Amino acid sequence: SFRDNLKVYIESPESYKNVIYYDDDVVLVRDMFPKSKMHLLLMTRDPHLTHVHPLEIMMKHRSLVEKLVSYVQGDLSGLIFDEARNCLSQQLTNEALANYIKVGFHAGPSMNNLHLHIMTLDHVSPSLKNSAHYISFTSPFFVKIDTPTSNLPTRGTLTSLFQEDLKCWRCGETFGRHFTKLKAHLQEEYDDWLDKSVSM
Amino acid sequence: SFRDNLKVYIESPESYKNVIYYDDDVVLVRDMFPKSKMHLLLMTRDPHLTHVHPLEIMMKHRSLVEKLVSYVQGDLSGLIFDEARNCLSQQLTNEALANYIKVGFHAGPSMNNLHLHIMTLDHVSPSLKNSAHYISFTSPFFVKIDTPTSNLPTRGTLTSLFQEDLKCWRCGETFGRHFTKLKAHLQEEYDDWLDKSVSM
DNA sequence: TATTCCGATAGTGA
DNA sequence: GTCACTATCGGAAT
Ligand SMILES: Nc1ncnc2c1ncn2[C@@H]1O[C@H](COP(=O)(O)O)[C@@H](O)[C@H]1O
Ligand SMILES: Nc1ncnc2c1ncn2[C@@H]1O[C@H](COP(=O)(O)O)[C@@H](O)[C@H]1O
Ligand SMILES: [Zn+2]
Ligand SMILES: [Zn+2]
Repeated sequence: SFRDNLKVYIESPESYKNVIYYDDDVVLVRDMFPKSKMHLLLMTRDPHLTHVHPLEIMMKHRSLVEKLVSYVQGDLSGLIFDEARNCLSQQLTNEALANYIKVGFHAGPSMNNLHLHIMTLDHVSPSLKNSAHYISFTSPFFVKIDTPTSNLPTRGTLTSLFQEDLKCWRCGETFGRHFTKLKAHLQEEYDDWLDKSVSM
Repeated sequence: SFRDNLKVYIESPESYKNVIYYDDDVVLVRDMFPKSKMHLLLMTRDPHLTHVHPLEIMMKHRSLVEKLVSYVQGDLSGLIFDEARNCLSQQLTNEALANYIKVGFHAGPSMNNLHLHIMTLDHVSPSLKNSAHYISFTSPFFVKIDTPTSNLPTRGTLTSLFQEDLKCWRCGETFGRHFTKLKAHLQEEYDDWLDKSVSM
């Protein structure tokens, strides 16, 4: 099944150059179809937990959540900042980058092996090809890792979000269902953010 | 306006080689985007009648209707059969062709100058590019020239027809909204008809 | 709400 | 229910 395509990274991280970190517990791998300039996946290698649904993870596996957050803010932090600098610009400080990075689960994953998204906010990428892509990362469908449990969406209830009009995450401008126009606007927004950030 | 594009044929038939007949009253011209192997347009040159709606023509201009039918079945008959033989096969008799030709108006024309369609039944043509094309010629939207007045459709009421599933005019097989599949089938139907027609 | 291919659908400009 | 261009939307296979 295509839904098992990510399992090779937790079973054999030794075989993939795009696995930029691995140990006995987790694997950090570049997303093969990045939806932002930087887009990484942090996966548990635990044979049970990998097949637990992300909402269940958030709800009842707080130890794992804390452990993943600890990797991101600790031992993997330098690595992620370098990836970000390489994908965006060397001129961006850790401070600026930290405010331009989001971390979370999809409420309804396509791939069956639990994977935490770690990505920049730009959504400027050739692999961002349709409205559903964009909305899945910029709506409640993207469940940020620090979402309080009481504020989690219910499994299977977010279907309707994908039919809504497109809105820029940064400035709020709307684009109806004109994905191509959103795309061009996202590029401008990035150029703007970049210019303002280095110039700080 | 694009809707006046046919007026050049009745104003200056002398300037167009695809005007295969003209006199003071009418012009017979090849359709620039034929929706069947043979597709011709018979147009009145009368400055008033040209802008009368075809349903009004059918209803209240029986003299013009009779005159057009007289052209088709008389002075233009040999010409039309030669056009058909050239577009289909030299091996087809007038008798076979007469049963493979339809003559009528669109109930809701796009072009403003009254034009009677004269075309073969095949609907095998590169210019047949969408479902609306096919449906407009194979449903009550196509108002055959011998339709009794009491059986005419009402002006502006047939919009819903274009949303219906596709059905082969010859054998009845349905194709949902799969136009490409209908197209391939129409090709087969023609090959079948041709084979059966010349074979006797 | 995996990707990719293909085709149907929809708005536009002329 | 002009044509032609572009882009969105929709299923199917993988
Ligand atoms: N073979 C692959 N290698 C790496 N990442 C992939 C592969 N196939 C799909 N992906 C990514 O995996 C992610 C699936 O996330 P989700 O929608 O939460 O299941 C998407 O961001 C895809 O771009
Ligand atoms: N410039 C043109 N010359 C000849 N026929 C044309 C031209 N433009 C459009 N047509 C045809 O005119 C017909 C219009 O028919 P209707 O839909 O009844 O208005 C269609 O069959 C078109 O293919
Ligand atoms: Zn914006
Ligand atoms: Zn058939």
